[PDB]
Amino acid sequence: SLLNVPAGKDLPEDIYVVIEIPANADPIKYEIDKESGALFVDRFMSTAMFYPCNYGYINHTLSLDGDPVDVLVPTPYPLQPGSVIRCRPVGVLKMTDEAGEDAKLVAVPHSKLSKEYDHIKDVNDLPELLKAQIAHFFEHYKDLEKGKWVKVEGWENAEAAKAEIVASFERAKNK
Amino acid sequence: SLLNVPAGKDLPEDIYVVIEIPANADPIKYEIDKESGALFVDRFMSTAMFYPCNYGYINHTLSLDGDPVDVLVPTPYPLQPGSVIRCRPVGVLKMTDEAGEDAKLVAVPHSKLSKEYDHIKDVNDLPELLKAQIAHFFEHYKDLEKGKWVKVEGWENAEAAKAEIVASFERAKNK
Amino acid sequence: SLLNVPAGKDLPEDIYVVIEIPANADPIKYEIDKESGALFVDRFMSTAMFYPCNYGYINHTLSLDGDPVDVLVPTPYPLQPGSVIRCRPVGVLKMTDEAGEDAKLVAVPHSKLSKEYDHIKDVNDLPELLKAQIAHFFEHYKDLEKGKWVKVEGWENAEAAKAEIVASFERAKNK
Amino acid sequence: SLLNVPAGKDLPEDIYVVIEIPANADPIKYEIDKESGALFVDRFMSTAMFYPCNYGYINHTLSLDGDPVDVLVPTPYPLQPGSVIRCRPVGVLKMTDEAGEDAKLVAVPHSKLSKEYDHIKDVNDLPELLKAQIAHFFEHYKDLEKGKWVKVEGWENAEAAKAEIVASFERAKNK
Amino acid sequence: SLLNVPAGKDLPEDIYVVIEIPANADPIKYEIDKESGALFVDRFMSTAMFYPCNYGYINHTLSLDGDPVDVLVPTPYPLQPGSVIRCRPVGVLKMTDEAGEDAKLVAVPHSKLSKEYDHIKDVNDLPELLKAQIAHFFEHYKDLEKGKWVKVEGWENAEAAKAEIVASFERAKNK
Amino acid sequence: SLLNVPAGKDLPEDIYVVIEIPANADPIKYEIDKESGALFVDRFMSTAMFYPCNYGYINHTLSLDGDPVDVLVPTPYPLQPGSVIRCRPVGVLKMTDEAGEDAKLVAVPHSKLSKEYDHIKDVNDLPELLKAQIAHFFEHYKDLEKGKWVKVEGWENAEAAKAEIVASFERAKNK
Ligand SMILES: [Mn+2]
Ligand SMILES: [Mn+2]
Ligand SMILES: [Mn+2]
Ligand SMILES: [Mn+2]
Ligand SMILES: [Mn+2]
Ligand SMILES: [Mn+2]
Repeated sequence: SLLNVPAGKDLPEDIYVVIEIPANADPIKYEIDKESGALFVDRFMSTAMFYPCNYGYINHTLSLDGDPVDVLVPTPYPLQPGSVIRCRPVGVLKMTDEAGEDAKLVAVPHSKLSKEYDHIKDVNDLPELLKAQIAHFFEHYKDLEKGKWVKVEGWENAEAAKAEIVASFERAKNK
Repeated sequence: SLLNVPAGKDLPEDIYVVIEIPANADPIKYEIDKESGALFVDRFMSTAMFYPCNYGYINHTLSLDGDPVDVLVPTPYPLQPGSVIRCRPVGVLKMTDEAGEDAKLVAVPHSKLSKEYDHIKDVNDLPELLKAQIAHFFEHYKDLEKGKWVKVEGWENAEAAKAEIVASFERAKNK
Repeated sequence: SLLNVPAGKDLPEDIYVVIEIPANADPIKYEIDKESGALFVDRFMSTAMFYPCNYGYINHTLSLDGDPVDVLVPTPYPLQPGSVIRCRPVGVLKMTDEAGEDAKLVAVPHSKLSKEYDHIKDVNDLPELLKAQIAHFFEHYKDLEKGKWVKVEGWENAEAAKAEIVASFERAKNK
Repeated sequence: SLLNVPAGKDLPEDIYVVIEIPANADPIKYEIDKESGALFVDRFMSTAMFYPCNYGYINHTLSLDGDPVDVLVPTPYPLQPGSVIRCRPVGVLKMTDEAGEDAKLVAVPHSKLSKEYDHIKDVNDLPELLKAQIAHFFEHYKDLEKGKWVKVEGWENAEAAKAEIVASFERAKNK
Repeated sequence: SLLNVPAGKDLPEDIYVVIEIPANADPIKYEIDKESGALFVDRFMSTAMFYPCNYGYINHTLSLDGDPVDVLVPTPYPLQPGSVIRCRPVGVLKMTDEAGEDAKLVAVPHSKLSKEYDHIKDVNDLPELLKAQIAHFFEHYKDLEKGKWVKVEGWENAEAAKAEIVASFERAKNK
Repeated sequence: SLLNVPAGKDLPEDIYVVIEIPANADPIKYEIDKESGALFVDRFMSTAMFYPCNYGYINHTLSLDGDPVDVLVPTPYPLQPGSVIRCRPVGVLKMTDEAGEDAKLVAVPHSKLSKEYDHIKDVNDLPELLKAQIAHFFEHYKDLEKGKWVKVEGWENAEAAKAEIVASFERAKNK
């Protein structure tokens, strides 16, 4: 099952991302329950906003917040929830929320699944319009959620992203 | 997996519902196969009707028909098949089909996932239009199915629903 | 055509609303071109937000901004662009944008098309969750649009809405 | 515009059908307003049923009910509302509703738009499953509509359908 | 209506394109009937292919085939059929079909509707993957259509495209 | 889970097919990872083509290519990825790709799930239009994939299909 999915083929540049929320989907936040591997509704968002890119996580990783690293994956057509994608990390969006540092990496479909994101290698390569849409999403999606706040610092490059993969991976391996 | 999902956090007012059929979906009846945890097509409905609310079941329960209690869950946007929702039972639709009493509870998204169904506490609280649409669905969806009939008695309140949760839960626990 | 659609059957409580943008649709802003009656793309929104309710206008009206009164219409299922709906005004969201007062009334499907919004008669009747979602939409949809700003004052009642219908209607009739 | 669309190229076997409601669409009944050519919402259906085939009418025809002949058009993929289709009548579903005889012909995409319905030439040719689904739809869609009833007589053949085209066409031509 | 839509604001670099077929839509070919302004089904495609970009035409133009120039418009989200888009021509795909030269220009959303295609100025700017997908579509969509053939020559630049706009525009103006 | 799904109830005429790719879905190729049971993205197709029928495989089978037999299943409405369908084999499309014989059987929904494909018993029974669409799909979907080729031989009957089920089933059982 989905709890036995590797972290990636060659960390940290060839990783697997488990999708929990597809791109352009109704405002429903899903999460895989680490206990059973089941997709669970987390909450219905009250805001009239949608995820700009597919959202998921890298399994067998533990970032600073408590949970696996959170990955946003732009794709040509929306992926299915529970499906796994083979990506390459290209950047990270630093933000501090309740949980404290809660970074969101941005990873693009690996070269073997599609030749379309091969020119994107680092955060300056992603379109400017897509960086501001994600940034704006994260600054406002929990605006109608009392007890939820988020300081969206800024963007960070591919090895800032790749360092968070090893660290989070190593942090989980050591119990 | 989905066969290890609890019945709920605090039975019978805080239960988990495994969704098998989303709201407003094409007429395809799905069911989780209790043997593997796989979603299986049960039948294509011949009628030009669709489920009015998300439909699923409470795991580790055995009602009178043979199967887990059947739950209908109204939500803002359709959920995914195989996903689990955290609900609060509010009523039950009594009906006798081939299998005999085959009640369908109506449960709404728990307070922690959305603040929108907090005013709904019992069956008089659900909109009148939605009770008649469900009722009408259940009276006519297997009309073009030879060997299928259904007497849709009436509606019952939240502790009529909550009694069917304990009873069905207890009935399954005792082998 | 759509340029010959009446303002309503009995102004201001029985009005027609021409839909330009459906509920829960991709972020594309459409507008009927007053010159030909054609639906024209106005802009692609850069934000990851969607209209919370169907959006359109009352024809043969001129509000303060230059254009017909802007109406938001909640419905059970999204309407088509270019289609006309028979509504009853119930409230207004006051906001000042570039254009100055740019109010947005909220009107619900008339009793003859559906019995579901009959209990809603004024702005206190609309669900609290839907008022804050619209309010929040209007406060942030043009956030990634340089040269666009919006002060979302507050909500106003059904005869505040009904006064803006007559005034805007009278303002257009007098050349 | 849509009020200037011919009845057909060669009545009654080569006719045009103006689509008002697509196949497999949410329960919203649309109608072209004969006065402006605008698509207008007629009502939101309360029942959890959807049109089984595209529904529309033949322009410049007047059947017994008051309105143009009503045509159901099965197609591979749902058509757009306001679009016109080139069909060939193959049968008719006799029913008496409030309005009295309110027949619904069934017409299939003409040979020039697709080679797929060429074997269907009369009502015995249409699949049995699709005749019963339409029949069942018409017997129950206005079940939750007080003041609406419908006796669905039976099915009739292609020249029963073709006679209703000429008669309705002639009945409209003579003022 | 749609038969009164200008050719563009400033030919040939600021043109209007009437959309007939949206991006990523079921295989149904639509066309505006020059006689009424109605969208008409032209044919159901038998192939399992879909338009890669929105397809439409520039009104008040006559290319070599008989019809207005044919334009493909890439956009972030699919547009509606019958809607008009404000574009800027960037290239052309030369092909000879039954009709002889039947070029297809590629035009992108004007700067005023979205800042996203501002870097694209000529055919070398469009992604390589999208040129080959369109090219491949046009080489194979009428493969299961007996009596239909197409030699897809190659791609041509923005002033090759802009010359076809003036020529086609001038060719229509002179009766 | 999905790795424990039987091959069928009564091989080879009553088999189970695990769906990986639904009908009429965006061009994303999915595959169940035999190691975890997770749906994995295989590749984004570059071509503007979509699967004509639901695609999946028969578990606990090994054809000549290395993988389980590949099955195409026509259905009234698209199925979900990861769901299992109960079918009856009716034919096979012989083709040699990189992997060598890579046959694709065509199986239709079993009589117990729907009465609609009961007349289809062998490959001459399937509509001609659907055989050519599948055939055409398989001849061109990897056209923009360098290192991918496919000779689509022809069609074969129900016991040619049924022999490939036993053989592939027996070939997997013997380690
Ligand atoms: Mn986090
Ligand atoms: Mn039951
Ligand atoms: Mn305004
Ligand atoms: Mn009628
Ligand atoms: Mn042409
Ligand atoms: Mn194979």
